[PDB]
Amino acid sequence: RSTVLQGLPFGGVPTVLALDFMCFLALLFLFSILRKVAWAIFRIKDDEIRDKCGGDAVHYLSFQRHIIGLLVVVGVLSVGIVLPVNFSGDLLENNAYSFGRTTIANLKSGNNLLWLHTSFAFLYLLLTVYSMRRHTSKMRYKEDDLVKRTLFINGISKYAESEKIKKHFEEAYPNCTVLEARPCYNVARLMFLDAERKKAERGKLYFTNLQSKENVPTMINPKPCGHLCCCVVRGCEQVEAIEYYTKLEQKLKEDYKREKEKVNEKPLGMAFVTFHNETITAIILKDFNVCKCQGCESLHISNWTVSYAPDPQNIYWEHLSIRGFIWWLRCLVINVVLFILLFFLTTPAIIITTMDKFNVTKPVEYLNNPIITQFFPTLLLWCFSALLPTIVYYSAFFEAHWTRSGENRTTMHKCYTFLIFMVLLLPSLGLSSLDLFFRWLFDKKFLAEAAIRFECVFLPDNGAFFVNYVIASAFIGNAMDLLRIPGLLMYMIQAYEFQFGAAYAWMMCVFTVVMTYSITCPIIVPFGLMYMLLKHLVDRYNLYYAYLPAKLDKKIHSGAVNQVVAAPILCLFWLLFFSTMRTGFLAPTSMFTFVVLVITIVICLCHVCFGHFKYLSAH
Repeated sequence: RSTVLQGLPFGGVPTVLALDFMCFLALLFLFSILRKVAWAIFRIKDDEIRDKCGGDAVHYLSFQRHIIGLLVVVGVLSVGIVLPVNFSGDLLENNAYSFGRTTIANLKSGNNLLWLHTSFAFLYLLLTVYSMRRHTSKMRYKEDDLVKRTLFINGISKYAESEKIKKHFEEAYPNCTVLEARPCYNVARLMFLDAERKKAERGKLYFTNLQSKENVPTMINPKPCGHLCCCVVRGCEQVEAIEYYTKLEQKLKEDYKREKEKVNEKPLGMAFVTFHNETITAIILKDFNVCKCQGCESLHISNWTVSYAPDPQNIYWEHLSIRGFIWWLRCLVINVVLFILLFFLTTPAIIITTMDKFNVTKPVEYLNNPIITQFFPTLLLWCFSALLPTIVYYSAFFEAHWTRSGENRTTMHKCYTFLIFMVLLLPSLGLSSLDLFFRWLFDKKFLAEAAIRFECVFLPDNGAFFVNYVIASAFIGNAMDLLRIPGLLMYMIQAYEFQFGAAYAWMMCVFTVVMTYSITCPIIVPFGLMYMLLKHLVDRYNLYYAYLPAKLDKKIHSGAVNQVVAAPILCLFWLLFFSTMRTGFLAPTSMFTFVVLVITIVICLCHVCFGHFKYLSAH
């Protein structure tokens, strides 16, 4: 190629931007047609959404308003200082028809402006924390004080005789009189049978209606996944409805009866104990171990662990998935299967953004096409990144959590973390390694050049698979979000709540990409800010005019706060990584970035034990 390594002209941004703009307008046209069939911006309101849809929605929109303010400050600062700074360097022998001029790759190793880059990263962390401190600390509802009157204990499974438990608690202090000490059972099996039974009665009701309307016996398929199999199947004879449900309901009824009779057995020692005067209940909790052990009735004392469970309530008939005690294996197997699917979903993105760049036996620069290697790969990646939340929620449901608040929180975090691995982590790591082995092959194929020119090593196109990604996200994702597709295309087979966890995770994946690649690719911040403004408008409209108000758990917004604090940490980590991969580990800039990261991680993990009054209020 006779000069430093080249790629697309301009990074292939204008073509994908124009085509996404055209497709975004097309999707707006289609949505307008469908809306006119049913019944700039059509309207915007403030106090109506303030009052109608509830404090939860107001809180969420306040979150995204604060993050748009954060990205405006970010964008001005970056595109004002860093972009001229990065463009001032002259490592890339200037062509000016290339993306790499704006990036961090256009900066010679040993230059002191890397200090400016890392200083900006640190200030970015500080300013994000400050902005969302101003958010969460000005409109924050307090903690609950209602149900703190009972304990959830992994107690004795021998027989869990309740009055002996009350006698023990009398020994401790008799003030907290125990109205009942109810141990749970294999309600899993019992109301699995009972839920199949209830399905049977609803089915019998609809069958009563069906053969009261038609008044004719029906030739119906009971075989699952036999919705429209009118052909003869081996051993799949279709029985008349009446004889079907009558025998099924009778069998399930007697099975449920005997099942409950043996549910009298099956201790599963997890008994609840109702208390009084929550303060003394707090004393009782303080009485128990917080793992404050060093080592070296008058019976077992170490096995009880205290907690406050009640999802509906702390009474009998508690819950269903309270089965697995040591079956983490379910959780890890589900995570591993999803992770393998995740690799197989990320791989096409890379091996479609880099087919032409594989150094062919005659590597001339006229083997490219910006459209095919930019717009299609990021469109594929965005399609997968809009399909992931559904899969993650499905898998989380099949993990069998046993606290619905816990399930929602952990599902939100899993959705965000898997989006991070599939959008930011794996593509960036893969592209960095891929370009390392590109430079190796190039500098080896050139005759006997032993020294590997680490100065000009970075992502192929110096990082433009993400500007295209964020642009495609913004346009062809807000168009779809306004179209209600992210749930309709999957559960089309009547109005619904919209899950907060999914929106938080998706908005956080995009914001994490944008804030991770501010310093090392300044041109990206305006595109992310445009994305987030359009997301704000579309969320406001969709939330107000087409969805249902409800009452979500408080701890979710704490999760959003934690995630926002997390993203600039990733920014620091990848600035460290690229400094290491460019200019060696021992270099002073890499040292100072590394020590900043270590200070940040130690102070972040210092909050769980000590209260340092500086971290942003969250989990």
